[PDB]
Amino acid sequence: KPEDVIKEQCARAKVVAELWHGFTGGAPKAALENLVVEFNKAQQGRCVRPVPQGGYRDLSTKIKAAFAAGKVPTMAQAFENNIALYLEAKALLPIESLGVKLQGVNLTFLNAVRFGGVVYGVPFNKSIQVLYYNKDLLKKHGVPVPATLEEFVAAAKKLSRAEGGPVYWFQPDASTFAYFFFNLGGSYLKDGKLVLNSKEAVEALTLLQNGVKEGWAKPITSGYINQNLGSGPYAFSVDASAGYTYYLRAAKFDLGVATLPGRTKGQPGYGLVQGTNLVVFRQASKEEQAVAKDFLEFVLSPRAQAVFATATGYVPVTEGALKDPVYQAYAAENPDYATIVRQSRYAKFEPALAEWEQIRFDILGQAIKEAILNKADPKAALDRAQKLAEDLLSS
Ligand SMILES: Nc1nc2c(ncn2[C@@H]2O[C@H](COP(=O)(O)O[C@H]3[C@@H](O)[C@H](n4ccc(=O)[nH]c4=O)O[C@@H]3CO)[C@H]3CC(O)(O)C[C@H]32)c(=O)[nH]1
Repeated sequence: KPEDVIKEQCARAKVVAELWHGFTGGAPKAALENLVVEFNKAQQGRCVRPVPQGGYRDLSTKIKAAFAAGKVPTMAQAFENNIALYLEAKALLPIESLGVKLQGVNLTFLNAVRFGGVVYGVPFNKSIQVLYYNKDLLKKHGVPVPATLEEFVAAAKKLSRAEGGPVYWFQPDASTFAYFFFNLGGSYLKDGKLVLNSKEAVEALTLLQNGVKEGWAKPITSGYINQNLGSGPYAFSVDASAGYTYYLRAAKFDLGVATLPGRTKGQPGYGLVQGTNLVVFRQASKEEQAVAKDFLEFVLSPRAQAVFATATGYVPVTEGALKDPVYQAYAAENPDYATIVRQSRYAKFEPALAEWEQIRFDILGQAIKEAILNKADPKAALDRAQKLAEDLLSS
């Protein structure tokens, strides 16, 4: 196993830089480990040790405990809102001071790690939402891949009627909500203030709740969508590009990947950007930080980017990745990699507020579950979310 090879590499190493992550397994965990094994081989007495912390929520809980225990790793994965939280504690090294070169990092991704003009993270494993679909089922009913929200609803209705069950599958969560909210003209910040209960928020949540009532949308309440496949007819889902390998292994049908339905055919829908940046903690030693500098330079290299992104369906974060022949060979044999990069052009983020992790799961996510699972009124559910978010922010 690659994590055994790493335990061994670090055992002989003069300096070990720990990297805490939230990859539980599959292609992402494996791709991270393969990258680390290759880096660790180039060094003499200098190594990275990846340490799985569970999922992403677990990782930020454990990073907060590590601050309270006074023992943080050298590097960790972080969302933009976690970077914001760690900056309140002044806990992050500025990346460009470390000596990492950022020319050629995608500005979509670089702007998101820049706080008061200073970059505090290295875009690493950046996902974009895509439309997964059942190529077999759309072909059986002569339904084209939908390019607009209108067409998507119409297709889900037609196919659900035909197959006797709801064919648009979704988790009732903030990530799914974001797709429909952004594409109905929603924004979360109104003159600097967080608003969860805007008319576009009510519209988005009402669209999903109506799709359940109308028999075209299927709430997935236990596991990833890709873990529920094979139970009833499936046409479509909106999911992160990093689910690609999970969908591929699970699907008994011919899986497709398309750009997201938008307001019009003039442009694909916006997708939510997910996945994480790597940060470097101030508490690391000069020697651990030097390992981080070389590790981050390696992760931004065209070949590392090419291998990582083709092994997983993460978006390659540099312009040079798309010029690498290994990326080019993968793309030539599989049109889904270009589809994911094309979608990555039409990209929105959630707010970069320190409290956003709590808000998205415990407040916004709960309001969406209330509406979807318990037929709560959408406006009443989001009005309660607004008050709980304002109270949290005021505390
Ligand atoms: N903590 C925290 N999480 C956040 C925040 N913003 C968004 N997210 C979560 O990012 C996940 C997307 O990140 P991504 O790296 O694109 O994809 C993950 C996995 O989701 C996906 N996966 C894993 C196993 C499996 O069977 N299927 C599969 O698709 O593969 C990758 C590695 O595990 C969403 C999913 C969510 O966990 O339910 C909540 C969302 C935040 O601010 N904080």
